[PDB]
Amino acid sequence: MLTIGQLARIFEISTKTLRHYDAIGLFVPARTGSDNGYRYYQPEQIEQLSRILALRRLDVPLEAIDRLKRDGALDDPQRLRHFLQRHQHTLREEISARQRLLAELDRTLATLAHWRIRNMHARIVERPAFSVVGMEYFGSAPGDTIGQLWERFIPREHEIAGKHDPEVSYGICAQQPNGEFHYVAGFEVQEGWPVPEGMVRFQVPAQKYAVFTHKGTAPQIAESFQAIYSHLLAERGLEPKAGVDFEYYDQRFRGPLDPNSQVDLYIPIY
Amino acid sequence: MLTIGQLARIFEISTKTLRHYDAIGLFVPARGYRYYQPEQIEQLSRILALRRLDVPLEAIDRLKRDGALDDPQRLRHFLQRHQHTLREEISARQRLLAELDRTLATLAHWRIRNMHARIVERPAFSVVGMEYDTIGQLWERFIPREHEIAGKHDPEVSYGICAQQPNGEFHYVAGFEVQEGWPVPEGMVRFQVPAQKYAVFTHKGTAPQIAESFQAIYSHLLAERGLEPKAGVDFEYYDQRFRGPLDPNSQVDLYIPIY
Amino acid sequence: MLTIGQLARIFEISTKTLRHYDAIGLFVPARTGSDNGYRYYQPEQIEQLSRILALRRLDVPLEAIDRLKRDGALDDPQRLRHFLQRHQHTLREEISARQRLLAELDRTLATLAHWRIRNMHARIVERPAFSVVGMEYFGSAPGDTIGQLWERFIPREHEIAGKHDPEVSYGICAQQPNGEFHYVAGFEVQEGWPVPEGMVRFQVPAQKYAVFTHKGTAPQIAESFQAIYSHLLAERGLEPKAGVDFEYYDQRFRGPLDPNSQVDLYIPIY
Amino acid sequence: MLTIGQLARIFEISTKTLRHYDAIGLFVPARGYRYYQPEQIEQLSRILALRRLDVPLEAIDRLKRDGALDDPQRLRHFLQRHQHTLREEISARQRLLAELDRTLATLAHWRIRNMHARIVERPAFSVVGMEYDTIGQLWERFIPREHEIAGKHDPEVSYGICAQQPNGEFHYVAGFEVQEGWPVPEGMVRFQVPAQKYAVFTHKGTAPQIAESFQAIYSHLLAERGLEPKAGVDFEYYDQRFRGPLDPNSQVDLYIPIY
Repeated sequence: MLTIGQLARIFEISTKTLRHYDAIGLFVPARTGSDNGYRYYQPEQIEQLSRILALRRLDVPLEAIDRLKRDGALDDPQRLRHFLQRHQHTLREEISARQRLLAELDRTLATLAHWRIRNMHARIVERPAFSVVGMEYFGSAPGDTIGQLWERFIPREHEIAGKHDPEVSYGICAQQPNGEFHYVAGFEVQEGWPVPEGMVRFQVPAQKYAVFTHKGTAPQIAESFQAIYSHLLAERGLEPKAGVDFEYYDQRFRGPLDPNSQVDLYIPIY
Repeated sequence: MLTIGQLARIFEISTKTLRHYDAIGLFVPARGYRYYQPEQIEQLSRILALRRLDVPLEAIDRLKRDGALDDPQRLRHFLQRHQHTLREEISARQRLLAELDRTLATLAHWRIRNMHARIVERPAFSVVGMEYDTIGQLWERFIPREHEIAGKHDPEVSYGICAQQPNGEFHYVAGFEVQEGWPVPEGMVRFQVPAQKYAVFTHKGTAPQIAESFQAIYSHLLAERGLEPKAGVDFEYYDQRFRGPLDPNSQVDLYIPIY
Repeated sequence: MLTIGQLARIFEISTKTLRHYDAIGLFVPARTGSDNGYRYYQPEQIEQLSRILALRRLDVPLEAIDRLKRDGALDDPQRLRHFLQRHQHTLREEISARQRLLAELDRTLATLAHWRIRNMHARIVERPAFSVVGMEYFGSAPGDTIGQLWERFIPREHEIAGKHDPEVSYGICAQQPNGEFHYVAGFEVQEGWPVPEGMVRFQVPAQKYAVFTHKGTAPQIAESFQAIYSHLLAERGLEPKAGVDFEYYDQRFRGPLDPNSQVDLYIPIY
Repeated sequence: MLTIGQLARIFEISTKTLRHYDAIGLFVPARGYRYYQPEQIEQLSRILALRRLDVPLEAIDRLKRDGALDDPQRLRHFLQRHQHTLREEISARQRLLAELDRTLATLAHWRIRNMHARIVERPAFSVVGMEYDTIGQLWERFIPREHEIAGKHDPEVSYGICAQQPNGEFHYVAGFEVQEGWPVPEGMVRFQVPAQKYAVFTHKGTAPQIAESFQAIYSHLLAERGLEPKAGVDFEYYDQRFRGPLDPNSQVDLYIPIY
């Protein structure tokens, strides 16, 4: 024979959560304090109660519990199991609707993408050869990428002297003679200044450009490269010249992972 | 130029779902006839896959020319602020489902524990039915043939008879206890069940589960009551409390021979 | 004390599946028939075995089982639970990879769609008014659609007399004066023949058409209607005229749900 | 005009993954020097999302100009012949997971059943520690302060003390059994545990589970051994067998006062 205190100890509840139940008539003790309040619980009530405080863990309304125990389904192992299979069935169908509504979210996650990437503004721009000074990337260097280079660069943003435009930053995509991906983040510089250490100097040659205004993120760049080289050029009517392409970050760029930013894409054309 | 029905013929839209939006301001013909325009329809296709996830008619109404009615950039992270919401709305269910899958744990024992053994003596008797890879079909085929057996003693009571052949081999017979001397239909057979004293356990539930009660009976249930299992002719016993091999709310008396 | 027969009875196995185990040394009886083969099992072996024939239900190799019981993890409730949580963890991560590879299947399920629907051939066609005879649909009739009308029509395909072309079938999309969706499946007929019962007669007026060659299914039609009215017209450079549009089924149509079929889409233009 | 590296710079492709395809025939420059072309790249983008689901290099090789290398119609039903395959490859796991979730059922009882009570008498003793919404943090804060307590009798043994206040209220103290007379650090307190005869149950597992053993002990475990529960000072007992409040492979002696 047990008390409200040790019962709350083995169920980890407030002793008034039981008084909460005691007054409801939901979990009444097997004995009354008919005078000075000696309230005593029987050790069989433990599982009669343990089922309640595991049905509550299913968000079953505490009032929905009591109506089961008035019809008797709460002290019946057969009737309780039936209800619990129904509530089980409703849960997985709540999952089913939502599992089928995210297959429907990733199917519009490629329909949002293909509206901009088609409805994309472009203009033709020609430029003479210029000089970009900064640090470089290697498509084979273990443990590095575009987010990593622009991470360790921007602290050294001030070092470049002779900047041609402080608000304009370049991300160049050329190669080594082995076709390796030679990336350089840097600034257009006036031609007569010291190259810092350990920074490099890349000469972008004179090229004719198709300038596409990206709207999105830096990981959204590689796939917008695809549409341009794969299909958007022949659409627009122009031809890919082999040379040096680069992204063009501007005042209108407000973060690598901010989708409301923009990036200009300079691809060589004829 | 598109007319009010022509805005409806494109897809599965009612003629009033538009004037539904007119008084609101969610979408209005540009200019008592009313007019319609070319990419005024992208304004309505995005809404669809948004209403195909039940965005409120008022949620959109701000979401319109606040931005982004038109910016396809804010609605890409927005949509993953809703792939976020939904996939956690799912994950919530999983632990609920998982913890139910484990609340379904204690179910077996509150039943098995509350499974008492009644001791029953049955004089020898004879049952005719079908004899034997799966005992499931053995019932599937026999239940329609069930009115070919004459002289039934109680037609509601079928017997799932498991004989203990000495090899041992599985002998199983499903039939009805019948007065002797009646004829046996071809493809049926008359099994004679010897007189035995049984331990009778009422199993509550489902035909593939009853193996559970069997292991419970033979591991510890018989021991707890002092009874000694006896190799012989056990049988499953069915009556009005049997409502299918898959209904968790039906009862099957298991008849276990003892000494 | 039990035997191989009743043990197989309570586990629903072949009696040689136990002999299979008996020879392996995996489930040896607690006693030998040291002479005439009296093989006897103890009732405690039931759960010692019940764990095996529930681990087999997890496709755990029967040889992987035995090596657990040589190291002792099979008769230990603590060590078995640890292994079972690891195998649990691997299962959900098998789910995780595949649950994440179908969000990746429904994301390309809109990228496959937007290649054709952009790379879509079209030509301009002008036609005088003709007559189509068949049965009609109603966008408000309870329990009906395009699959249902073409279902109950094709059996009555022979009844139409005066056919202009037996291989060509039309699916018309006009209204009632209330903007309701008035669909008619039918055939182009020579103008002087009896209208069957209960079939109707729709006069398609003289119109200028943008003819788009659908590739897909009948449910793939409504969304190809979208791209045309929504964006593909201004792309192509022409204007939507209000009137009567229809699908055009041909020799090159090989089934409503056969994706390798084609359908010509006639939309009124200027 | 695109060069061999230029076919690689577009995406995350090695300079040899192409010549990988050259000898095969899966993709070859039209005419070490070799040449490249404009929608020869769609021929390679579809492959990606096909290799992003690991289609065999030889499966594709037929799938190419057999059809459909180019027909975007066969590869839409094909892809759902693989949404089919994968979503059943998942569903298979679920029943395995679900039936494991229910194989995890019988786990509790094979443990609880095999939980014996040792009867232990402890002369009165004193423990100093921290006193008390959640007893989880009560340990989280105290474990670093654990070397401020001087005069420890055994430093590996911590005590989770639950006093039975008459109201009743939750009194809980987490500390170390210490020789009396040493000083008590501020924000700690010295609890005196009376002399009691205990029933000691070794619990195998995890701090949020131990409520399980508590209900098992107080519902039927104490009865089965004739012992009478006694309101008093119970305490959880930790030692080298305790490896965290979430590790299912650690042991916690529960100390239950009896008559």
